[PDB]
Amino acid sequence: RMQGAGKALHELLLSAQRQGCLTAGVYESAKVLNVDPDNVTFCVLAADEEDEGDIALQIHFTLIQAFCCENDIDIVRVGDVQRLAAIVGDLHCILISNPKDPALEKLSLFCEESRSFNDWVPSITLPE
Amino acid sequence: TARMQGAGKALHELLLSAQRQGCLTAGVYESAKVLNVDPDNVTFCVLAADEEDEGDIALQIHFTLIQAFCCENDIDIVRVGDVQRLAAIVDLHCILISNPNWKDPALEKLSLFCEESRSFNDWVPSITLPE
Repeated sequence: RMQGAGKALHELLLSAQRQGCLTAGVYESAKVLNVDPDNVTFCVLAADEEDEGDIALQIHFTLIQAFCCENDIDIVRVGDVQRLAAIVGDLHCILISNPKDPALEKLSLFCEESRSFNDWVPSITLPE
Repeated sequence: TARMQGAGKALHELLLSAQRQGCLTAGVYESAKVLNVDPDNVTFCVLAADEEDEGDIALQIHFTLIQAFCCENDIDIVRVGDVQRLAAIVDLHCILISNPNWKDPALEKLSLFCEESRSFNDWVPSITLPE
């Protein structure tokens, strides 16, 4: 795949935040997807190694992920939940909605490229 | 093994009363959020699904999470199978009743219904809404 996906995610998170385009949290995210999926352009699921044994969380993730995939919403995983919080400052789910965004374009391509080698929900490493 | 009678009538009154008081929450997504943010405020939950809804796996999994959470937090919870009748009274697949921070008579009766159900090891009993 392309390099710099983590950079583009960093950029997009900050841009979306300043534009009032972010929704955070599993419960609110699931609600927004149910109500108006058409305006959602990106989803980040974030889980650290420990989060893997939190069954209710992972099930929430599974439902959110299946919905994103069924509705052609770009979605990625982030394992550095600390670094994600440090950027936007749980935070287990973040949706980005539409308010020209090169960072979103690059991420869209990254997801497209991932799909080309059958990696439907790719991991992104956040930059320091 | 016959139940306390009048649970359906009590639920009918509780739904109307809660709506009138502005302390009813409706919908799976909104209910999950409300439950999660302050379970202490929630006094009753109704999970509603017709026979065809039993094959709606996403819905049933949401129900499983809401139910587990209610049980874990000692929130009285019941199942209702007639979504059309529930709709005539009040996404109505989940309803919460919260405290308008009331001791409504119907809530007390339903709390006793859930207590009797637990003494029969029926953790999440069914209520039939009357016509």
